Amino acid sequence: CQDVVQDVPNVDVQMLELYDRMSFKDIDGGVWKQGWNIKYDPLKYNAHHKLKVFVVPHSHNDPGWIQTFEEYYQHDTKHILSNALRHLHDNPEMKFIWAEISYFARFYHDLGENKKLQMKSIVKNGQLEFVTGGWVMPDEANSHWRNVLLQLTEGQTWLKQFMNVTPTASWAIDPFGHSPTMPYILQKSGFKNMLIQRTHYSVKKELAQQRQLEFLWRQIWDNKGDTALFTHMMPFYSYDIPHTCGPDPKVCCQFDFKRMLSCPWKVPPRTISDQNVAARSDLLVDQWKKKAELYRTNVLLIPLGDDFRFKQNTEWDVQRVNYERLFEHINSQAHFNVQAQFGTLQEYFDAVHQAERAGQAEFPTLSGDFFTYADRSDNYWSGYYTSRPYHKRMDRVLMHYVRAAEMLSAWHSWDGMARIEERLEQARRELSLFQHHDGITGTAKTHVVVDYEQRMQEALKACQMVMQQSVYRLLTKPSIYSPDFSFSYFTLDDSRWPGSGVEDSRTTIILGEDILPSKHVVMHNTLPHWREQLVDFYVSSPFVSVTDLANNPVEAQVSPVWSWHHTIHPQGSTTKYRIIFKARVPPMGLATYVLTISDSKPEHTSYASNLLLRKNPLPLGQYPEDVKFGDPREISLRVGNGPTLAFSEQGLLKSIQLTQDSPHVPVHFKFLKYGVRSHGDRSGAYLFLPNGPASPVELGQPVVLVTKGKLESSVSVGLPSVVHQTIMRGGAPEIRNLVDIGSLDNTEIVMRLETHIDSGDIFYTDLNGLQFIKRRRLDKLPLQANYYPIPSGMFIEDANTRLTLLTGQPLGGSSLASGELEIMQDRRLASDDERGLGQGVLDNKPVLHIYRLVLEKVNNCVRPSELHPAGYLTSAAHKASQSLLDPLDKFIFAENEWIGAQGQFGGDHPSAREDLDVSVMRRLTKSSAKTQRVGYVLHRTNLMQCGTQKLDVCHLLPNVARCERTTLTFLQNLEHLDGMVAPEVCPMETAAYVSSHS
Ligand SMILES: OC[C@@H]1[C@@H](O)[C@H](O)[C@@H](O)c2nc(CCCc3ccccc3)cn21
Ligand SMILES: [Zn+2]
Ligand SMILES: [Zn+2]
Repeated sequence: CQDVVQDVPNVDVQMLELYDRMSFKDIDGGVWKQGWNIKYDPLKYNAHHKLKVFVVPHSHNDPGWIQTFEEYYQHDTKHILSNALRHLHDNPEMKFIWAEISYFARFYHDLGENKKLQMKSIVKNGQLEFVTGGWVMPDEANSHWRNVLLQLTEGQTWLKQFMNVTPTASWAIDPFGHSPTMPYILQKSGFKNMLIQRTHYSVKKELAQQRQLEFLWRQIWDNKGDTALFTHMMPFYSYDIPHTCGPDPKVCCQFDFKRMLSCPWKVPPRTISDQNVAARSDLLVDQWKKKAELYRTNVLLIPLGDDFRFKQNTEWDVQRVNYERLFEHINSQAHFNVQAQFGTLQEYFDAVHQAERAGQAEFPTLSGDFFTYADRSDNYWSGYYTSRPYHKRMDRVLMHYVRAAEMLSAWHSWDGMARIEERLEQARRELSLFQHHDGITGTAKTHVVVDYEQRMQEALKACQMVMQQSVYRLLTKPSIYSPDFSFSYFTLDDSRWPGSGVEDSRTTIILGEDILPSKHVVMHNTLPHWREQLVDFYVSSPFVSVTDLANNPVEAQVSPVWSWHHTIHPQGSTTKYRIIFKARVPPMGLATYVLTISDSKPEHTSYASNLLLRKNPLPLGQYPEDVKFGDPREISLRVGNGPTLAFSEQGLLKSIQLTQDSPHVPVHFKFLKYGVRSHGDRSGAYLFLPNGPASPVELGQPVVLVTKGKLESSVSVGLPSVVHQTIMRGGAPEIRNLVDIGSLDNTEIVMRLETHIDSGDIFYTDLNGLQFIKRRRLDKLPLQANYYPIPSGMFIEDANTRLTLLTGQPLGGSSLASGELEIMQDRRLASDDERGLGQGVLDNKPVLHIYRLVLEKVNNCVRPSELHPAGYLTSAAHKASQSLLDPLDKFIFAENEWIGAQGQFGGDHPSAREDLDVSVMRRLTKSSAKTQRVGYVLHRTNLMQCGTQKLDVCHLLPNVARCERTTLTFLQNLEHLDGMVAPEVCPMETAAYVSSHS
């Protein structure tokens, strides 16, 4: 294993380092507005050194944006694919690339066998080439690496299964900035090459000047370079035809033959004839040779396409016939020294690697990311890190439910009548669809966001049905287990989605001596280690005690059920209560507990006090402790031996103390607002264009609720637009915000932490929940350029102290000053930001955001070199993130009686090292397969050293006949394991295994 802390990689281009050196001057470069007038020596080219030009036809198909997936399919995409099948069949030299497998699968399944075989023939002869082959072309900012892998696996499994092809070249022309998470997954998925487009205009110029637009993209911690993937960055403003032939879009637009739609430079395309072909070819080859000066080989990529292009058969004809006339002329005239032809992406990369093998070029190394993206001036695309934050949170919930459902159902082979495979396939595809760069980003029209939401709701329900069937099977004696595959044996209880304040939907367990004295509940732990977590349930009485199925008492706490109403005041339930207790659940396992009613106060159940700080002072039915009242004031709570927390008069954190003999370190939560410019460019779904720094929110004298208990305590307050809550369970606290931005038009609400940590200009954000990247705040860039994706975490630190904020949802954030962290909560925007959506963001809905807040001492931790581009979490911050993203699942038994009930599953499962995760467990075979196969993805993170059994997934199921190390998609074997034992994986490595069983 490489060390990833002490060694700093030696790369030609390190993007944080380059960012420090770059001026970011926004100079008019001429016809290439954001570059310079390209010059080439024409005697560069001769019969022995010709330019080789691949013209690569394509059609950018958004799986939802202005229209829904199905709308686009019926209106556009089905015609594009019908015409591709017809035109490529009929024209053997014509080529086409396709990226979105969601659309291709939707099309292919609707064809007759003859059309299906026609399609196979134009894929096998290489006319139609799949690029990437994901379900979508995913967002790279907000997306979790697990969901990027899921949608890649879903697309590539479809291609392998139905087309017998696995792409090794990736095409990502539209995501709004690019993440090194992509090459990481792609290079561990058998890829050899990738292509990106949307990078800062200043970055394109800088790399172009050094011919560093092709580079070996390695991870920021990779010393050796084994993660390196060859990457082609396109040089110009767009993927459209005016911005892909060469530097002058007025010229390139004349070779978009569909525009004879028109050219905004006001020179239309001309039909190619014997009369003008010499002149037209001279214009075009001049553009090609200028573009070729920016790259190191004599092999040139010329994409030919745009949004939903190649829809009409007359577009196919007008593009094909005019380019054939150009190629015929150019190829036959020696003076050009060009060979031009329709090609695919793989053909381009194959030719580039031939030129490299033959010493014609060596490529530079690069580490870093391409956030935050700007397409022009100060138009930074940090808005979509936050846009439609309800659906951004829903992504993380469904992420976990798909993992839980695949893992719980993987333990057994299921009869086809259970429809397990059908529900999981639906769940994977709706979650995969939402990874789209107009899904999770929140950049689609109102009705399309509604479609994504309804699809993810159906996916959640499918997961619940699979999970409850699986739990019933795993915990019922096989001698009794006699399933009805349509029955609800359990209902799921989730206290964090949607959240009781968003939707009052949690079921109450109704107990009573006559009606039903006791209720079985079951916790699932998807993580491969022993876990204790407080869990809660709604119960109809406060007189409830908890036992395991062995009748061992379990210490519990009962709290009232509070909700908040309209200024903003709490109300207690007189009819339902929260029972809280510590579930202990095996690795990848289940634990059964029992809730029982009694006459009076149980022996092992404590009751919380309830202080309502307010100026002019509530029943709680049977709740044994009366609500106490007071005037606003400073309060201080400790739970267990964990941190002591001081809160302001207004119910917001002001200080944390770690241990009894620790200093009270200050940490001030504060809600500010950003506004929208009245003059010049407007913030919208994409762009963050603040009219200056944020100004404090008008807090007033808000009602403050303090709940104090042995196991769990809480401070809630009803601030305008936010119900803010700090929850203490005896480690790092949990923050919940119920955010209702209401009708505050042209507002972005931000949550800031003000510390005295001596961070300076340094801060750390994660990429795709996989790695933490060093950020430097740059005063030479505007505020919106210092905003980065916060997909799972952010942190600041000096020599002694670190504060880490973990998120249950991707949001935008920064450290705009020494010892600050800030993260945006919601944004309501009356204006369009001129990126084609043609609406503002006025469809806000109440969302419950969740966080863990981890103040630590790091002076005794091995931190990486001051030069290292990476950061690493501590064990505590990492476990806190795991608590947010993969909590214990809760199941309530539906019926009165459970004959066969067992207490535990997975008691014998290995409790793997804290830094290892079974990211994926998925059974790969149906019941009708002679040999059962199960795929595992294992991820080992890297935790900071500050001062467990071996997990072999090959042997997790019995009767292992074979084990393979595979690509992350499970689609190819990389290493036969003779000992059928999985070698363990290095820090910051992700590996996949497929185990066979006889
Ligand atoms: O800008 C980003 C979005 C992105 O969200 C989509 O996923 C991507 O496919 C896309 N295509 C366009 C075309 C430009 C709009 C237009 C077209 C003619 C006239 C006026 C405006 C915009 N976008
Ligand atoms: Zn797009
Ligand atoms: Zn083998």
